[PDB]
Amino acid sequence: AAQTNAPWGLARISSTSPGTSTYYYDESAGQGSCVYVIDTGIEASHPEFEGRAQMVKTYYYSSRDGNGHGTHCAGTVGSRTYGVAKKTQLFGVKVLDDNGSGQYSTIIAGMDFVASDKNNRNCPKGVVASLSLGGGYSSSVNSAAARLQSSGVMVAVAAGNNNADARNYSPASEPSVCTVGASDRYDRRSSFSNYGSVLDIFGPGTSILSTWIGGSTRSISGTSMATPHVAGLAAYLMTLGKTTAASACRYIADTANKGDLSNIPFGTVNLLAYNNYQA
Ligand SMILES: [Ca+2]
Repeated sequence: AAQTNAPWGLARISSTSPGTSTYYYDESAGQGSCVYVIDTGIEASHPEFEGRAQMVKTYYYSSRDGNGHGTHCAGTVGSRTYGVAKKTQLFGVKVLDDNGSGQYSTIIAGMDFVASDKNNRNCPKGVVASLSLGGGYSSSVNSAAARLQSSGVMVAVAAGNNNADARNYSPASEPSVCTVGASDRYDRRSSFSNYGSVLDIFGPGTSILSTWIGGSTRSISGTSMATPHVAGLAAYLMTLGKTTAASACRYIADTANKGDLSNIPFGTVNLLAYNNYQA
């Protein structure tokens, strides 16, 4: 299935080269998979979600996304126009307030929530969680991400936007989850993207068009934007069978475009998420 004039990041994920604008993907499109977006929430009413999104948890006075960030990330995972996995089910977990902030204790509670909550959902092809958030190193935050992964969820987390080694950030520094750096449309490491040994993969992160609150759309940049490309990719590959929650990060690394990114520091993987779809 070809989507013409797709956002550059979608086109990139199904291409052996930069500079194209059509996204190619198997029509199964993540059907039967689920992706949790642990963030500021998701505007489920957005026409782009087609009824496939819903809020399942909040730690605040509302489950509404009053920020937009969570809605944008969810759109990159699974919206009809802006999403990687256009038929996945999206579950919003609001651990961040409308200012985009959240206490680590609330974020941890949200991760443990997902590990249990998946047992209340129908996800026969598998379960993914996208965590476009982070802060300074915390063993407790890392451990929560590790538990979520251990429980049978493909956990994708943002490397961070500090142009620094991600070893000093959490959950980025957790070895057992999939830590995602950001690239731009010219295959350069995004200027803000963290790097380091803890990174597992890069995805499109600069100038990413997706859904926004109030039924709108906008382009923003961050490792927050790269992460949902990888989460959506995992969901897509899981419905194809190709991989499982426990092996998806390795599989994505195995099958990535290799050595094609510029300004990757010595010691950081040079791997760009790729669906290996042959139309
Ligand atoms: Ca790792």
